[PDB]
Amino acid sequence: FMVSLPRMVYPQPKVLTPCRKDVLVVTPWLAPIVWEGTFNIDILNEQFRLQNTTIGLTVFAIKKYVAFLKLFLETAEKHFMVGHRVHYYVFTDQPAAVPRVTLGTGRQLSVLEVDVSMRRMEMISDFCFLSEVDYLVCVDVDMEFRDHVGVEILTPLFGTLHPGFYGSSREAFTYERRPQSQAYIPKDEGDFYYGGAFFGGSVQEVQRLTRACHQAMMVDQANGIEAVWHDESHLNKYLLRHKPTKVLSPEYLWDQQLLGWPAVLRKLRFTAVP
Amino acid sequence: FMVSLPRMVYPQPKVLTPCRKDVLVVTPWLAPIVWEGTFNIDILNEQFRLQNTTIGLTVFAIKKYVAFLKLFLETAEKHFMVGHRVHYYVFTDQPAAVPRVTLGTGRQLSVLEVDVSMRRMEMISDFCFLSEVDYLVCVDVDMEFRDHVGVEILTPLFGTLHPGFYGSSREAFTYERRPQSQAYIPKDEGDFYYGGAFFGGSVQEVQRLTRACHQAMMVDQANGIEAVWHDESHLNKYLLRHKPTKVLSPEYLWDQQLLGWPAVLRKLRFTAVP
Ligand SMILES: O=c1ccn([C@@H]2O[C@H](COP(=O)(O)OP(=O)(O)O[C@H]3O[C@H](COCc4ccccc4[N+](=O)O)[C@H](O)[C@H](O)[C@H]3O)[C@@H](O)[C@H]2O)c(=O)[nH]1
Ligand SMILES: O=c1ccn([C@@H]2O[C@H](COP(=O)(O)OP(=O)(O)O[C@H]3O[C@H](COCc4ccccc4[N+](=O)O)[C@H](O)[C@H](O)[C@H]3O)[C@@H](O)[C@H]2O)c(=O)[nH]1
Ligand SMILES: [Mn+2]
Ligand SMILES: [Mn+2]
Repeated sequence: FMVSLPRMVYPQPKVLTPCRKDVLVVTPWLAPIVWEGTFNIDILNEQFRLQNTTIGLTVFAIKKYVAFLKLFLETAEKHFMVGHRVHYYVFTDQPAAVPRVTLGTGRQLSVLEVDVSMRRMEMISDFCFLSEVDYLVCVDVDMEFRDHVGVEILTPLFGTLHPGFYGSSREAFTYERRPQSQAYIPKDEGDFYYGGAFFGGSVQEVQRLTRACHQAMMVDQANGIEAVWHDESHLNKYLLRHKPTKVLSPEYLWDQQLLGWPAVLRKLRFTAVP
Repeated sequence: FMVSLPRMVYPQPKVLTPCRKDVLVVTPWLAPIVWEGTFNIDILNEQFRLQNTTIGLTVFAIKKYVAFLKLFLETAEKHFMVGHRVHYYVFTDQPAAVPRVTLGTGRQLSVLEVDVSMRRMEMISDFCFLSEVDYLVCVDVDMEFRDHVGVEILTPLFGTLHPGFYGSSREAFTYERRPQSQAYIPKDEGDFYYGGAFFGGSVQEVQRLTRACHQAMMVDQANGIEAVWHDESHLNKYLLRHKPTKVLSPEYLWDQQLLGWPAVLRKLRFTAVP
């Protein structure tokens, strides 16, 4: 049950002015595509705060990738869900290498001691979080937050547009193209190319996704085949067949070194590390 | 639990081409605004059929308004949720005046025997439908369907843009403006002016809405005040404080006699009767 929003003063939406004229802001299945200029964060923050929302964020730092944690967490503190409850889950083989990072109020971190990229689906599935968070966000650790990433992303199931393919034809998408693999997508199918480095949703939907992809990967293994982009290939197959309820623009998954800063991106929020 | 969609071939969404350049297609709280060109109905039909969705439609035909039923139902048969399960609920004081209209398969009608406009909230609330339908759609009877109205509208809570105000400033919206009324909205607040003639959602959310508006109306009555546009005024207050998850364009609530057929409307779906 959701109580009423309080009185707020903000600009009137303009029905006869599109919010963006340069990009698609809704999918053909009526899921919002989240770009700067599509949302009023004061309204969303109200809505999610009134539900006392807690966001879990999963990150794997195995072997040498522990060196990415300090910047990742420090920048998360600055830009990820600020003002809401957050629970970081750091999956690692070196609990002692986890850096000591100061957290804001309402924010906590748990260290969970544990090919590597692929096995994430399995591990996320097993830890499905049900009692502790409302949403789960699953990301790569070799990244930093450079701008706002907040409750605008939250929804039962979301994927993110891979920054190498948001302008590409589906023929050019690097989907798994061998029929022998459970991740197989034909050249005449596909909505988008979603990035393996940033997906999420409610705990229930994320558990479902990660279970499905793990099961698919096991079948492929039993069949002596490995998907061309591993977890990302299976993620893409899952999201083709189970459409996400929100799609994040490449603002939320970017590499400025390789791609610069095009006019279509008003903000670069979550980026590869230089 | 939602099973996988089957393989389908349809045009690729174009991330760098907006679907509409003349209208706002998403609210600032990231609810889709449903216009022609925003949705692929084959994808939505798949999604809703896989859930065996049943849609209830409520309509009140009290006193002389029984004469509107024949056209209303005949045109609903042609254009409303065709291919899905539908349950019409006709609220009337003259069960014998309900015309005999031939229904397609999967479609049924119930006659429920019962100021008039206002009391709808109360009656809808009491009949909340929970065992028989997944969604409820609540409309005026003095209307006809002239084009597709389908599962693209379905969501936990929706309102429809009143056709007299979709281009107007919020100052010009005919909200209740007296602080004494529970429907009061100040001149600096308001997103949209929603029509009383077409709203809906899941049963739970509709029961909540109709209960809230009924309660508000009773308080106003006890206080010796009646909202300027009655149920519609209270609907608008409720939807200001509880944002809808989808907003229907005026394609879904139109009067061609009074407003013609502007270029911004590609389809006129649900219209006033000439
Ligand atoms: O020793 C590890 C390893 C991973 N992780 C964890 O796994 C995440 C993903 O790994 P990456 O970030 O490395 O992957 P991305 O390329 O960003 O990611 C891409 O390429 C991958 C294959 O490797 C392809 C690949 C491997 C090495 C070098 C270049 C590569 N390449 O691209 O051609 C997969 O196909 C991914 O799905 C895809 O998105 C890290 O952020 C850590 O959290 C650890 O903790 N510890
Ligand atoms: O004897 C009835 C009555 C209603 N209903 C049922 O109630 C519905 C709404 O009534 P209407 O469709 O009449 O209302 P709308 O104007 O479309 O509707 C507007 O004006 C209304 C006030 O009346 C204002 C009003 C009343 C009379 C004439 C002109 C009016 N006017 O606009 O200035 C309310 O303010 C509405 O919320 C508003 O949308 C009908 O479709 C029937 O289902 C019956 O079954 N049997
Ligand atoms: Mn990476
Ligand atoms: Mn009417």
